[PDB]
Amino acid sequence: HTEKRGRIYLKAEVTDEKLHVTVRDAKNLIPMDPNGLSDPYVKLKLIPDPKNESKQKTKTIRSTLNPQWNESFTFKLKPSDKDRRLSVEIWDWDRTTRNDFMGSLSFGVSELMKMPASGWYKLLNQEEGEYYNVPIPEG
Ligand SMILES: [Ca+2]
Ligand SMILES: [Ca+2]
Repeated sequence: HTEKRGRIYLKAEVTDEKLHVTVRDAKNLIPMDPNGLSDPYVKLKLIPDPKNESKQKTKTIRSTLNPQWNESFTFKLKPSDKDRRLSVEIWDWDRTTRNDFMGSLSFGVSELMKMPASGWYKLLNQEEGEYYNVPIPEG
């Protein structure tokens, strides 16, 4: 169900004291719906975020194993924000059965404040997607 064959294109770069994040698209996804395709929406949050007001989501794609979102946001928080973790979840919206989770990713904010994390990324599991950072070349 969680297949680490899919790759998600995430970019987080700090410019003018604003964290300009970008979610371009993903490729090599697995069939998650009865349609034989996937229809995921990306949620970008700065954890811990229990009230999920930092968590911003994009809209779902029709039906494609290569969903393209092309969203970009700008969220900076007071200096304590560097201690947070930028966790991005990939959930498929299903009214038929259940939301299909294939994977997620996370970036260290202290890392992003010193260097912009921009490129492809591998699908991490739920435990990993809140902690680890593993950027993938894919090019
Ligand atoms: Ca599904
Ligand atoms: Ca779906």
